[PDB]
Amino acid sequence: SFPEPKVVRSQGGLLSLKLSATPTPLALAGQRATLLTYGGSFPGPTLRVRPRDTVRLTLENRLPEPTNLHWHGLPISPKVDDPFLEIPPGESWTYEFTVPKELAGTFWYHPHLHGRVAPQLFAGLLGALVVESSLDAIPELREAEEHLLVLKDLALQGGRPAPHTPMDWMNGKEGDLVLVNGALRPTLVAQKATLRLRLLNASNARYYRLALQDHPLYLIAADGGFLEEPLEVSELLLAPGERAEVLVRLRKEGRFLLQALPYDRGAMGGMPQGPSRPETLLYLIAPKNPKPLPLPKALSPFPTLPAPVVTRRLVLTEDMMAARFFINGQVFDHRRVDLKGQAQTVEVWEVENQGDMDHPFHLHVHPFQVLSVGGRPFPYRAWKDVVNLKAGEVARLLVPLREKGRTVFHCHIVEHEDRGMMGVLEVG
Ligand SMILES: [Cu+2]
Ligand SMILES: [Cu+2]
Ligand SMILES: [Cu+2]
Ligand SMILES: [Cu+2]
Ligand SMILES: [Cu+2]
Repeated sequence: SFPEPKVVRSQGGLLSLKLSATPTPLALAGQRATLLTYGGSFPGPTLRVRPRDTVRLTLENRLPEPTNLHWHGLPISPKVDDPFLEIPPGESWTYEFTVPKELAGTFWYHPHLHGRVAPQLFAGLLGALVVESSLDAIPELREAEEHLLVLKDLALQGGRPAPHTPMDWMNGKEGDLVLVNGALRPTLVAQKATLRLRLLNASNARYYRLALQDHPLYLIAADGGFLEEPLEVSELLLAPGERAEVLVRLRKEGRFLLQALPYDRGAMGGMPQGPSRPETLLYLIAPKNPKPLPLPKALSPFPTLPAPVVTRRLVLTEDMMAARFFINGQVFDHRRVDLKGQAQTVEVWEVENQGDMDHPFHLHVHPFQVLSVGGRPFPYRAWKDVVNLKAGEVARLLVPLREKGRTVFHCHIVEHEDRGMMGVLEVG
């Protein structure tokens, strides 16, 4: 039985659910531990909705500390997905929103109490949200075997998620248990020859340079929607908070390694030197006499956007020795508004990494089209909400401003966000 979160689906246009955030004893990777969970599980339940559904999610805070919930990737109003809300211990809050028309893909939910994200997310508070689309009914997709792979690492101390050290605040915290759906090196015994894998990097800081032995991956969706047609890749880098959806065509019986290949993201300090080995994430067993489906020739059209009216430059910097991080020379201040834009305009954001470490840049509320990174034209058209920048790279993003209100942009190495790498955008 392949480990995968339980699914809660909308019905009759509504997903109404109470989720408790609570310390939960679990058995994990052959040991006993108490994690912080939504819905009593790690990961939390997958919420599956359709465009136009209403979601009404009551978060009950049964932690000893305040918390809140963020709907990562969902283009909903910041008046609902409010990064400044704090739910005190013992209290509840109801999030209510409508799923946008034409939205599709894998999204996720996690805590977002500013300055206090990294320990909550590391402790196990996360889960996926899938938006089903009409495109999922085409033969080439409908007949695939679908799985969600939540890629999230963990370290334990004293049977609880390990506390943050000073080095953790600088690099972001990685764990030694590199888990898939909360399991250590599970085996997926495929029953069908085409797999549709939804991939979520819900780690604090760990990157996953994914490859499947002997199989290309056919990328069909990025963070925030479908590509226009499948893109064959040999490997796929998922930075923290990124998602993707891929098709895998099992052409031959066998036992295949899905691995996270070595990737140097510019971490510094005390660490083993000498090269890193690939980390096996899962074993994939192909069925007898597999006959895969043909690929879809087309997926969904990417919209032509208006010409942009303004260009913004956001510069990321570091003070690695203080573990403080900055956008345009300042640390986040919840009282300050850094950027002001108009609703129903398009902007170009040039995000420039002037540090030594990779930084995966994220913008709430307003999905963007990546035009280029590092001067290189992006290989597909799809909505994204996280983009990785290596040292010295500039990413050029086309940002349609939709929903009014104040929201945030930040690095999704969540320790960096907590240590200052976040700013505030107001759309009016
Ligand atoms: Cu009914
Ligand atoms: Cu997020
Ligand atoms: Cu977000
Ligand atoms: Cu960062
Ligand atoms: Cu955020």
